[PDB]
Amino acid sequence: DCQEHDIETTHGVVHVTIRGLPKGNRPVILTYHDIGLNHKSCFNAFFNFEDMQEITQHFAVCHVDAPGQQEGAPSFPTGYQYPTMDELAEMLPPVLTHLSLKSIIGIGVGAGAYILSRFALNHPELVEGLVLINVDPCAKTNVVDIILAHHFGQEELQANLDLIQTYRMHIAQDINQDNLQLFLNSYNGRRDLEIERPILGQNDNKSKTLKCSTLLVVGDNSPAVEAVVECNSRLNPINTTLLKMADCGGLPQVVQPGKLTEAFKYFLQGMGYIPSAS
Amino acid sequence: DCQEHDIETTHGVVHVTIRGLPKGNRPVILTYHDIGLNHKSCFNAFFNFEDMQEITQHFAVCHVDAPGQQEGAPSFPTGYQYPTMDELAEMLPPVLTHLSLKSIIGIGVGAGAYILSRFALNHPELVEGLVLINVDPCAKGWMDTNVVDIILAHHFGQEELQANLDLIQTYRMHIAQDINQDNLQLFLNSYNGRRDLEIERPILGQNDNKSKTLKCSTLLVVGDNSPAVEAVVECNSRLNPINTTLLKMADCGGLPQVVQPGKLTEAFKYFLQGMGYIPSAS
Repeated sequence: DCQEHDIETTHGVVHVTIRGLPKGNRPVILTYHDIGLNHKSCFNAFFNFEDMQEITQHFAVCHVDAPGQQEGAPSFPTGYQYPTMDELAEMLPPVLTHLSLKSIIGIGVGAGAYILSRFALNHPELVEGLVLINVDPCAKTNVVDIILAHHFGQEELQANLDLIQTYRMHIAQDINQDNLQLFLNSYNGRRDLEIERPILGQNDNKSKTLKCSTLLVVGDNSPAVEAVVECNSRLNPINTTLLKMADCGGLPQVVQPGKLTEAFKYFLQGMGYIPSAS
Repeated sequence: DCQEHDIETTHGVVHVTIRGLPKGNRPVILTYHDIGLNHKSCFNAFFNFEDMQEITQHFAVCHVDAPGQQEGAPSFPTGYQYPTMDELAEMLPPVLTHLSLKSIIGIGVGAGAYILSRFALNHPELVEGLVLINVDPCAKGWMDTNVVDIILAHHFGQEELQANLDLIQTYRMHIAQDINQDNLQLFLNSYNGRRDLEIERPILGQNDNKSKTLKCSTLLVVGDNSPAVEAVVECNSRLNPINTTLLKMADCGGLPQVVQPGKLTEAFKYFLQGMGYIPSAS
């Protein structure tokens, strides 16, 4: 059923986790986490949710842990040349090639969102759709207090509820505090996606945009509300949908997995997959 | 769902592969494999069987890979002190500890079987039951070309082996390619040098000079055409018939988990049923 691979790229190694088994005329669900998380902390709560298993049975689910961000990853040396956000997306075709994966339905959060997008623009042939959670297509004391600051809204983060401290502990303990610095640094070094909404008559600016179907997701109480909204205005509305989730801030995948599973289903039905929908 | 771990022991690292998540009370099914195999080669065919998924979903399955037997394991150095079978069995307690596992239900093949049994004698509090496939409790007595040819003989009966069926060739290629040929020899060496299990059937009249025997429920499994049959039968004779059962699988030889898995799943169900697990049959 499952298998974990350590795949050799030209930008070093990337640790993946295949769950389920795919068919040759059916795609794979590739996942990519945000800064401070891994495939387990980021997605597994959402992915092991009851409503998802009905979906996931039909499509094999592959979870990509970023370089040094996989659990039990050794510390990267001090002067290691950590792959840049753009380079990370350069490492994604090999992952598909290694596992003879013809195409994916991407699911990414924040940095994972950006990296899946870059990849989708670089290789739109290999990407069929994108769920882009809390995506920011523009550029930007304690590293842990910085990532929780990116993840959750001040009210929510200040309130330090069970979620806040739970994931505060994950970041702290689960993820390499050396490799996490280099992955944060990388994300922080990200350039503008430089995607503009197309015009039917004629384009005022010759800017490429996502050809594949896109579901943008952001909590009302998310700090990424403006950034996901910018992105939407810069994306082809014929292929894009914007979901603003109520009573939700950081990690809407875990905060509201019920609401998000329903949308992913509606989204997937739209492409032609899970037509029966139980 | 699944997770791999490279677990530090005092006898070095041991590779393991956890699928599902277990609670405190219910025990986590533990596998240990034979020489020239790994958890993948040995168990995943059997474990991924239809009828098993019904049982295995309900229990967690920690697949242990032997030192330097896990896929993509680097060659050990020339003079590397490779853990003895007893030392291999001492690596198990730290694994339960590392994964906050309370107890296990062991499944072992060949070396796998012996290692779990040494563990079960060391720590009866940790084992609730054992299924032992093609186990040999007695010392080899063959101290001395190609480990692969050696290993094939070990796993498959001469009559079976003479035919050269798809399984003999399939597993002949697996032993060659799957395993680092440096580390295999050492694991083969380590298994061959094994000592007598020192089990003796008790007598009900009076204590049999404080005889030492397994205290957990046991199911010994062997194919009719297996070369291990009289070793397993000896083992059985040396064990408590009250807490033991011997399963002779008809029209079957080496690797019964791979061959006739439906039958073994059914047997393995009844085994689990005896413990008080799986109240209703699937």
